[PDB]
Amino acid sequence: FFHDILHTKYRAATDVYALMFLADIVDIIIIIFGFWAFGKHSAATDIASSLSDDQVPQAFLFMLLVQFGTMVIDRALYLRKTVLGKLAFQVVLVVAIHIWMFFILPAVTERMFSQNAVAQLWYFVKCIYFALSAYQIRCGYPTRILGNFLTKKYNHLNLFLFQGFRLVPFLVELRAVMDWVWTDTTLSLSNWMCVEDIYANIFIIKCSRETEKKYPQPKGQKKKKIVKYGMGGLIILFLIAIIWFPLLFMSLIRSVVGVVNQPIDVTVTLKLGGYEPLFTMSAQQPSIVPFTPQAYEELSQQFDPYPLAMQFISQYSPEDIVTAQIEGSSGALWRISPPSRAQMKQELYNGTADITLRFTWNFQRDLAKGGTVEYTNEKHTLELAPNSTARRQLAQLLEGRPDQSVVIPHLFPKYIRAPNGPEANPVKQLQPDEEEDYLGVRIQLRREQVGSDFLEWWVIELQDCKADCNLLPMVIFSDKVSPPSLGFLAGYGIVGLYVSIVLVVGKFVRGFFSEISHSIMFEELPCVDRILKLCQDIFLVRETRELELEEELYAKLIFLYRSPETMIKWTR
Amino acid sequence: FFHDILHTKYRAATDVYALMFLADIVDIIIIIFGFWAFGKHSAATDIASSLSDDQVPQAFLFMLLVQFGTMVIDRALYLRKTVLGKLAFQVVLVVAIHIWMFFILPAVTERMFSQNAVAQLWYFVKCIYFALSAYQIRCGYPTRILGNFLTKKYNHLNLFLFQGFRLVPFLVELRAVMDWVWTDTTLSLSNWMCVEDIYANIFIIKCSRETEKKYPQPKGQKKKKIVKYGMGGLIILFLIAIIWFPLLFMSLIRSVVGVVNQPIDVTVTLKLGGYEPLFTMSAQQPSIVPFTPQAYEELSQQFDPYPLAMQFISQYSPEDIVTAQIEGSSGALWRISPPSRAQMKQELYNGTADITLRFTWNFQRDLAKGGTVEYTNEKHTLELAPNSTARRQLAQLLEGRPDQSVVIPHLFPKYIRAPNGPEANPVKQLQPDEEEDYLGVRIQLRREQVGSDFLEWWVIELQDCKADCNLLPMVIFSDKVSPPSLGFLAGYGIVGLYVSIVLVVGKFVRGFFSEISHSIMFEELPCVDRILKLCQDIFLVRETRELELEEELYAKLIFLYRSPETMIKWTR
Amino acid sequence: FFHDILHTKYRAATDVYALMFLADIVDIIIIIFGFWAFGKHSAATDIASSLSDDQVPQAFLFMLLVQFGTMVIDRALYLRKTVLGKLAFQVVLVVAIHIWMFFILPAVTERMFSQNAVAQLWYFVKCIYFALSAYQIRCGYPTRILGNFLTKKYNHLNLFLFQGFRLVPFLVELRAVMDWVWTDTTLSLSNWMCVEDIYANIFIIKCSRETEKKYPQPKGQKKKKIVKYGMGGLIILFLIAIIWFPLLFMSLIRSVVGVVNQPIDVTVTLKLGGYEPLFTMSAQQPSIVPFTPQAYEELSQQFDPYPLAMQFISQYSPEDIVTAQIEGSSGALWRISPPSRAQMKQELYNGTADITLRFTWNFQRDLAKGGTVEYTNEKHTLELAPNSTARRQLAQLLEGRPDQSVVIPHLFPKYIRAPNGPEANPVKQLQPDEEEDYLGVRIQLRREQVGSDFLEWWVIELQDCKADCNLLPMVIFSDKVSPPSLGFLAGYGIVGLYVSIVLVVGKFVRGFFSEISHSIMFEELPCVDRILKLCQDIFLVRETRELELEEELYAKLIFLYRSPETMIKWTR
Repeated sequence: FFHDILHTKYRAATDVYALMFLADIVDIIIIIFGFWAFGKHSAATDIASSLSDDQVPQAFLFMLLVQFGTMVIDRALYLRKTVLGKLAFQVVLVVAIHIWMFFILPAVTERMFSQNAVAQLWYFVKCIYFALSAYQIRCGYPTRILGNFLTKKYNHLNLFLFQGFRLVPFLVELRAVMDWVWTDTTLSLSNWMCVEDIYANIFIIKCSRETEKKYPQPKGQKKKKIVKYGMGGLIILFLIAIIWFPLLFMSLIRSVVGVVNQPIDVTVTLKLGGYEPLFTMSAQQPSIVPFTPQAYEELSQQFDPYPLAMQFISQYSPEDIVTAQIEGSSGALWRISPPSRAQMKQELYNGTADITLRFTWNFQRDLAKGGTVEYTNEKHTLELAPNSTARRQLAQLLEGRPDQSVVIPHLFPKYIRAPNGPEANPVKQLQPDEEEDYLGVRIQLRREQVGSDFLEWWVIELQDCKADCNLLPMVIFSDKVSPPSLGFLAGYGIVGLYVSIVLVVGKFVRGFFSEISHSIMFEELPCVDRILKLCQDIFLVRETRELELEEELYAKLIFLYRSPETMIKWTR
Repeated sequence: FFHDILHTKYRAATDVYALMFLADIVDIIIIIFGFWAFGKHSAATDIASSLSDDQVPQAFLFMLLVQFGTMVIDRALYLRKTVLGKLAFQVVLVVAIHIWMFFILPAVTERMFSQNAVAQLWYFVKCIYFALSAYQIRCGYPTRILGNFLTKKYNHLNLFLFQGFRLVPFLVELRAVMDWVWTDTTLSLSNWMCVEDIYANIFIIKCSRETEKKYPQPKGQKKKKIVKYGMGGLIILFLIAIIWFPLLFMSLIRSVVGVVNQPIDVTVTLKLGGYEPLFTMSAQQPSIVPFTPQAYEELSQQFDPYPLAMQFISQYSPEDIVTAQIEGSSGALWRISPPSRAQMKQELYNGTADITLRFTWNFQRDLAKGGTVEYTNEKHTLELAPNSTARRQLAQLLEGRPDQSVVIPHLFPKYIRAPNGPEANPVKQLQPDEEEDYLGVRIQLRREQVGSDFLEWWVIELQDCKADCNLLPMVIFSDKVSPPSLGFLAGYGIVGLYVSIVLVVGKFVRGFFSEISHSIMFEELPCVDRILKLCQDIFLVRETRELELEEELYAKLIFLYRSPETMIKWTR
Repeated sequence: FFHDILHTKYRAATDVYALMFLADIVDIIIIIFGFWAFGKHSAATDIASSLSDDQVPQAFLFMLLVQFGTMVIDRALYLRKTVLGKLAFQVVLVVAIHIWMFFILPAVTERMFSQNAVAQLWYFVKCIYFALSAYQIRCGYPTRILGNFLTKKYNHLNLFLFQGFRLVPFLVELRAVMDWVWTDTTLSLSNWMCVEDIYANIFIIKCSRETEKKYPQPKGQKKKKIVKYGMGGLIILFLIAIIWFPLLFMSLIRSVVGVVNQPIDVTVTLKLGGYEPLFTMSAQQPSIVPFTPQAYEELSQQFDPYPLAMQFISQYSPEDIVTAQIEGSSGALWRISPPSRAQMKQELYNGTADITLRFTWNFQRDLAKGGTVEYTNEKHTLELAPNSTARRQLAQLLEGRPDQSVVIPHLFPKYIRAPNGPEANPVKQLQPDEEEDYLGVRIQLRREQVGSDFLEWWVIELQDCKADCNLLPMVIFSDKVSPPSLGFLAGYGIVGLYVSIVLVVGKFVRGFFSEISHSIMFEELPCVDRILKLCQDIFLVRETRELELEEELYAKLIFLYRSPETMIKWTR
């Protein structure tokens, strides 16, 4: 609607712009005592804008319409422009430093912010930091705008007035800000800069010396020591050492994990030779029963006389142990073909080789909770000798007399470990005689009608079952799992610590002591400038003073910044 | 054949060698307008060989017979023999350094090349770099060979003639080459070297100062500034800053790796209590039908009135969604035991406890395309109350009247998510009343003659099925997968950035400004040598000039290299 | 018992303590010499204690009772105390620094040791290092204890007596120990310290110069060079370069990890359309038969005329290849429903669309041995055209005439690869005409009463089977697996090498040459102190000598340490 209204009338769209332009030109020109105010206003506007975007970034939160993000970008276009105006207003010749350094300190930020959000989000918290850095420059900038009025030399002097409080601010910015900033000063006079860069460093230290002299003289006392002042520096140092030492301690365990694993599914089979399996069963909820403290106490009472068993058991909490209450009636009909059933009967009776009887278990775990290996499994096998009693009795079951059964000794390992890895062995500490400690199993063949041929399925039970012969309770001890191992290979972990200690050493080693630089610097502050000058001549700095002489060619305004040094030199 | 021919005649194999040796001995004794040429020729030969190997390495490509690699190694043996071989000319006394010179700059390379190829290959591209480094030394070396003729001091002087162009070459080699090279000079006089090493650094800077003086004087102008020269340095600096800033921005590139996941297999079951499952079905191609844009539009129309549903749906492209057209006739015969069948009928009719009816789903995905979790699954359960209508009606189905059925309300969750993890929940945004929004299922028993009992299987259908009652369409929304997460733990990612910013800071911090060193250096170049000498005496360098005095003991030829400094000193 | 005895009598517990205390106060002051001996004894005790803990840590080995670890900690409490009293009552009244630097050099260690053990163990080997560092300080400390007697200045002087042997010891400690130690000296006079720190560095070099002068004068010869001395430095340098080239090259050190993979389980199915599968079989041990060298030779003879086949085969050792001897009688009864059976017969005969016949294979591997992908699989499908001979013949089998069969050409791919990834394709190099090279399969339906309808199962055999028609031998070539890939993404691996070369470069670059510092330092050693003093005045060091003047205010004992410098200055 509003867009349409602008479209509807030609006059509103145009002429107006021209008028505005005229105002900007003439106004900026006619506005005798002002433009300076306008520059301040423009700086204020920028700060406000930044806040809005900075405020906007923090404020919206969460995730915002994809289109909305585009609109903000469109909005950013606006910010870039406007500035375009005053850009060459202050601006470049009068103080290009404006649109200049300031101009750079935004384009980089804009690219990062779009990049930072990605699809993941959380960019803004990283992003928000960026806005603040821009803002700090702007606050300096707003005064900055009347640069010819502002006088670059004057701003530094005021901090000198600030002294120790002023000195702290200079320290806070640090080298990195200075290096970026030094370059802009370098950019105006790059060739000197390389020469210039050394001077700026020198100046900084000289400024530091003056600050010490200032508040120091009032502060200074002769043959006077204060315990409290010493303690704060020393207590902090001890804390810093602790953090360096503590941090290594802090991370040494920064890694860790531990959550209970219970197989979701416990699948067991009984299979004779290569014949279709006799029995299959898969237990799931609620047939997989976690140990209560009562179950744990009963298990502990059972194994109390045996320290090795108790040492094993004590590694597990009740929650780490389940009883899989395995139903003994096969879950599926026996699917054997008639010729193979006949072959099996014949092999059992008449075979001259062993026949293998295999009991398998396979425990499934939920990887969503942790761990890396979904299934852990193993098997127990028995070789049934030719003509053996159990073998003939098993064969006899096929004749279909319902009251008959066979006992297979040492078939069922009751206690099994389900570790993090894929091999789940019966627990030797609880079954130290191995297979001799496995339980006997009574096997029967069930047959229903039918009609002669009938459905068939196999039923197993523990030989010594009492209260619940339909169940074969398998006790499973599951080691806990963790999402991340952390260190992984030992060598890599060791190297990182060495890098931490080595890298650390290198950084610690690097600062060193600048005895040569210090001696020249130290004398001058205590030293008189003339004495320093006599001192000064041997070092290059006296030569630099000579370069001061070149100053004479240099333009006076640029000379003045150089001149400030002479005042500094006079102060020296 | 050729090998046999050499074997066949004794004379060709021998005497010849002796003659060759004699010739070699004499060639040294020729001795003038020859041996020097021979040294140059030998250097040429070496360069040629390298290229051949360098040419050979790049040229062969791909993977080459294992035996062929061995032959090349055998060939390398030949090269080594020739080198050290002729090494008795330069050599061990005269062109000592030159002699072994490349001696070191080859053995290290040979070990790496064999190591680099491994079984993976691609070693040569890494490998090829190595040959070039050897070659560069050789080009210097070939002139090098007449070392007594060559005069080490003279070669440095010519670069001085080169000046600014010459200066660039010196800069290009860098510190690392110099440190390795400095040592060889150090090796001849190691004790001085430690003293010597400082001098070489000093010399370099002195050489740099001369170069600046040279082309600089013609170049130099008074009170003259060129915008173009400044711009190139500054534009590059901005680009460098951007790369530093851009590179951090660029890294985000990593974050990315999306591809569609559709379960290959959709397996569902319906199971009453612990009884053999009534119904099982596994849908695979082409029963798993990806959404077309038409299907997506129809789904969008269905859920249009509901913003939360539409917000869910909009997260998926048609390719991310499938309809599993589940066949409602069980894929397997019911395998129950008649006794268990009798128990089930009795429990349904007469049981005083609830009985659970469970509908399960399990979606299999192809890990070869991406992702980490192959199966994602869940279940819906209903507790059928004792004496409830549905329970009695289900029991009635066992009597085998083919026209009968039972409806179980709220059994089939039509809309399910198949996320990256192992838990696949029905979509609440599309089914906000949860189980009340699941679909009713009509169940029938298909018992068939036989002959008593009749082969049995269960058939399910959606209660409100219209056009395709044989199908139960389950709509599955699969989140995309990516091969690599990248950052993994948040702390590690943050640390790397800090290291990048911290490490970066450290490197940036390290260069610093050498004000003390610069001041001494700066004065001398502008400064006259005598004035510098007066300046010179206080620093150790004047003392070094005094060491020059030791030169007198030192051998004159070794003295001359020292002497060059005096000429340099005179130049100073 | 013993604890009870102390409890039983009041007198033993008390009065005694008081007496001891009295003695200690009495012990400290009384005999001319005795306390100094006591300080030495206390230092000895500490060393002994350290050894015991150090001895104890190494000695116990393995893992020790959790309670036992607690007891040791309780023991450590004891160690801390004893000094508790001596902490300031021993007492380092004068050399307070005693309970100082020494006190610090233990608390950090104690925290680390507890942290180091964790639950993993192996902490002690890392832990043991810590004890030794404490011990070294203690040995210095024991003499240290009579600090007023000891004279800090005197200890440094003795090393001067040691000279070159003495010098080596100073070098060994390195910067890191000094920086920590410098601070303690700094702590007494921190403000000077910053000034002081430069002096200590200066002193070190001055000490080094004296050592060179000492043994050097006897050692020194004029115009004399020894080959052997040069060789050791140079040979070591070459070795160091090799280590950097060979040591740094020690990167590939992590490039290998594999053995043999044979599928534990080979599962195959034959399925017509969506009907219940006709045939399923899972082969496991010992039906999965690894190739012998005889089998490998026979396979090589079979494929000898074909270079591409032989190139494929040569990539595998016999151990990498198995024959899965697949039983051709289905492992399960056919579970189809009559109509599912009637529908199938009708579709085979009367259908107007194609019907799909699918042969699948799925190979299971043991991840515990290595690898990442447990199952690898694929399938071969044939579209049986309407009214085709094979389709009608298959339908005919359902009528139950036992002598009948159908041949399906090109159904069984004999040679299949089981690679590291999830897709297991038939080997094209051994079957270049693809499906035309797959083997024909003869299918039969087995069915027996009962006694119309009697159990059914399907039997397949290779069309051209001769000796073992019950088996369908599938030859499977499995690529080896390794536990760790290592490099992973190419860019990351390249960056590390660059960091290794770049990082390395940076460290190599960093040392540089200190020409300015060296020149001042070099002149003084050769230079006379007076001449040096004339030399000395221009540098800050002469100013430092002036600070020496402040010494006058400073306390004489603290002055003496400063005074030692003057003696050093006199030596200069």
